[PDB]
Order: sequence, then structure tokens, then C-alpha cells
Amino acid sequence: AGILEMVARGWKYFSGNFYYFSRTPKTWYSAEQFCISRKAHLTSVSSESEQKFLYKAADGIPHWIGLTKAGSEGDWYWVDQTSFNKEQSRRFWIPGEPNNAGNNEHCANIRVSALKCWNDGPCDNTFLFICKRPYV
Amino acid sequence: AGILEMVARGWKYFSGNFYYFSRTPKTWYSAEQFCISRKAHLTSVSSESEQKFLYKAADGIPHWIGLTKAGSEGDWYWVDQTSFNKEQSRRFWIPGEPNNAGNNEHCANIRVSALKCWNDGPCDNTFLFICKRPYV
Ligand SMILES: [Ca+2]
Ligand SMILES: [Ca+2]
Repeated sequence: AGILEMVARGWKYFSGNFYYFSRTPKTWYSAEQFCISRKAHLTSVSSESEQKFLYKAADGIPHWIGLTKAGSEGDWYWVDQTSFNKEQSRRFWIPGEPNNAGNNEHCANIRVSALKCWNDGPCDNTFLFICKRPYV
Repeated sequence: AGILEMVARGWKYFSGNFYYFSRTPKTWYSAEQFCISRKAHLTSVSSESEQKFLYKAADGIPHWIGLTKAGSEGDWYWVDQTSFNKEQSRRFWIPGEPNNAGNNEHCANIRVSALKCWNDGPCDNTFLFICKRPYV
């Protein structure tokens, strides 16, 4: 509906997209349910620059993003259905990650504040979250 | 993978579909994640016959089913993309449900062992679950 309005409504703006950083923590799925109801999806990271903005604006607090496995034993996909670049992700996971700790880590979160900031963790962990919505 | 091959692994067969009834409790999404790893989804309900097979096998124990909202404020649908008729479902909901308690009950389960067994509850409640894989 327009940049100023969306900004004025509390949304962040970075490079062709609106973002919503949740004021309360939810499980990955309850976070996605909210983003759908906000005409959005849990965020994707489709560049290094977008990764830079997203870790910065997270403020060192662990934020759910929109990476999830296609089934508890499947490969990662972006929920917003953009392509997942397996190779580009190398520069985005915290070293050691994805580690699949206790074989119950199928949802990914911005845990720290660096270029390498993603951690795989339990999908039922409650964290703050980022809804992504196109500027269309 | 063969009717007798599936029941020999612990799948249940009824009227053209295989169904996995779970051992351990899980949230709606993790349940669904587990489903997909076994080539299934959480179960959709198309006929009263299916409803009756499902509620009688569920034994009174609450079991998650594949009915969820298109977001926290959106419409009910089946996660396996079976078409959901609201008028047919009227028969299966517990009288007085779906109530949407605290604007928070965004997933459905088979709560009791009766025809009127569907209750809406928060997707973060941990219950046993029913996966469904179609026989082709
Ligand atoms: Ca991890
Ligand atoms: Ca209810």
C-alpha cells in the first residue's frame, strides 16, 4: 500500500521489501501463521546485503527466519518459496551449523550478529520473528 | 508400497488410504514435519466414513489432524490440499466449536471418540497425531 504507510505501521524497509520484527516470541509455525495474517511469510535471505540488514536489525536477539526442512529428514527450503541457494548459505550459517543437535533441529534462526548468524534449532522453540512482504 | 507391506510396518489401511497413528506427542507443525519424512501429510477428512475410521482408531486420545488456518486470522483448509467444505464439516465439529478461544486456536484435532469430535486448539499443544498417505 506504499512505503511511508507501511513504515508508519511499524514495518522496516530494505531494498524492495517490508519486514516485521515481532514484539513477542512464538514457535516457528505460530510465527508463520501471524505473517500470513500480515500478508507475509517468515523471511527469506536471498542475498549477502539482505543478510547484512537482517542480522543488524535483529539486535543480537534470536529471531526466527523462514528456513525449514521439507519434512523432518528433508533439505531446507524458503517458506516464501524463493530458491534456496545451498552454496551461498555457507557464508550464512554459524561455523559448526547446521549441526542437527539431538536430531530435532529443522527450523533456522538468526541467533547472533555477524554475516554467519544462522542456527538450526527445534521448531517449537519460541523466538522473535521476521515477516517478509514484497513492495508490490 | 503394498497394502500388506504397510500394515507390516505399522500403517493402518482404510478405503484407499494408509494412515500412521503416532506413539509420541508433538506440536501441529513438528507432527506435520514428521508426516512428510514418512511420505505422508496430517490426515484430511473427506467422508463421514473416513471420520468414523479416524475417530474410532483415535481411542479418545486427542490426535492432531491436517486442518489448520491460512494464518492466525485466515480460513480453515487441509494441509494436503484436499478441498475443505465448511458445510460438511458442520457435522464433525464438537457443538460450540470451532470457538477460537483467545483468538489463538488455529489448528484442529479429533479430541474425543465420537462423530462430533473436532475441536480447534492452539497449534503449540503437544498431542499424538495421525498422518495419512494415499494408496495409488
Ligand atoms: Ca544448532
Ligand atoms: Ca476450541
